[PDB]
Amino acid sequence: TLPAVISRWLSSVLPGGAAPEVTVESGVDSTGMSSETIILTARWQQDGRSIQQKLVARVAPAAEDVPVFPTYRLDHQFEVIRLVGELTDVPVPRVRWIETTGDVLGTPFFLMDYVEGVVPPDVMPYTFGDNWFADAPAERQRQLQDATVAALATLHSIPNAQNTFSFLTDTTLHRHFNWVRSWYDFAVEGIGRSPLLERTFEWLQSHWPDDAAAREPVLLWGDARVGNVLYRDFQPVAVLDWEMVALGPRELDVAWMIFAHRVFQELAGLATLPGLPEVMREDDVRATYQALTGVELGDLHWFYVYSGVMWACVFMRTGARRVHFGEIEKPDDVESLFYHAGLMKHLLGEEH
Ligand SMILES: Nc1ncnc2c1ncn2[C@@H]1O[C@H](COP(=O)(O)OP(=O)(O)OP(=O)(O)O)[C@@H](O)[C@H]1O
Ligand SMILES: [Ca+2]
Ligand SMILES: [Ca+2]
Ligand SMILES: [Mg+2]
Ligand SMILES: [Mg+2]
Repeated sequence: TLPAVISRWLSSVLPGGAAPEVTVESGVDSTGMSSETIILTARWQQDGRSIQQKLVARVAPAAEDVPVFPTYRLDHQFEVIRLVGELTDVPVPRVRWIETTGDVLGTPFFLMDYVEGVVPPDVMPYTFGDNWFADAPAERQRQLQDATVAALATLHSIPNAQNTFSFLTDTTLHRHFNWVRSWYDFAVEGIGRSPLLERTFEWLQSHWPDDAAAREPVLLWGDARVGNVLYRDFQPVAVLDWEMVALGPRELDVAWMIFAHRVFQELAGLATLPGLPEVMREDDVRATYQALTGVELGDLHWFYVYSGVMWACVFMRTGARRVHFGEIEKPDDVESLFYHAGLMKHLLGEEH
């Protein structure tokens, strides 16, 4: 049915007699969980020869699926990826079709071209070693890191960001912050409350980063991390996963990228592995970013704490879905799911 639909759209844009056939390459992750990103193969005839194209569909989840997010705007993700392609040389996939109604499949989706390359893995976290990124030479890992920071810098350098990306919206942080509170509330409905998150929201309110929030907002990638970039030869070839795209202070993206790797360092520590301590260090990342944009970054501390709430929110949703599908037993304290609770307790104990 996803394939039938793409086959149909294919029939409308290719020569008559193309007779396209679409099948699914990959509709689940490596743990057999159904995926929002679906890799498709399209085969057709042209001038008596076979053409074969891979296509990637991003589909909006149904309620029955236990969605991470309270709402979905794939149309926004579509337009941002398209605009990023038009206005920068940040590598992104070419977008092909958006169906915004949900009348065709049941739910909205968009279609992208396939980009070949490798991604530093989430399963197992790349900090666990035994993958192409963890096993590369220091120098090559650092070359990847700096290219990824450079892609970020380039996205943050797009002029008149709030004009160009206005469909995305006090300030942009205030608004982003109320969205995060909505997401938490959404997650509560599925797993129960976290006294830690609640105290953290009070903390974030009462220690607002005024200067950062009063500067000019930039386009924020969102889930800005190496696991959302396809790479060929340690250089980015597609920036993926724009579902948390927003307008906001540039610190959010930079903090997220650093913190993300911290979460995986922590996971590696708990599997008693050494991980990758020289990758994505705050000092290295700040220096590169600052060298490239000539822009001084605010203290990231508040934005680490904030990324920690957002990560906790993902874990609460991961948790709801795992218990819904019987795959794990409800933990009795939801905070047991937060690998990084320790990290956050220590950040909250700091004074900046
Ligand atoms: N345009 C594309 N071309 C080739 N492969 C892609 C493309 N988009 C996604 N993929 C494959 O699917 C994986 C998932 O992509 P993405 O991270 O955008 O999906 P997801 O559903 O949001 O996120 P997660 O991996 O966080 O669940 C990517 O690592 C990549 O292997
Ligand atoms: Ca371009
Ligand atoms: Ca203290
Ligand atoms: Mg992803
Ligand atoms: Mg995602």
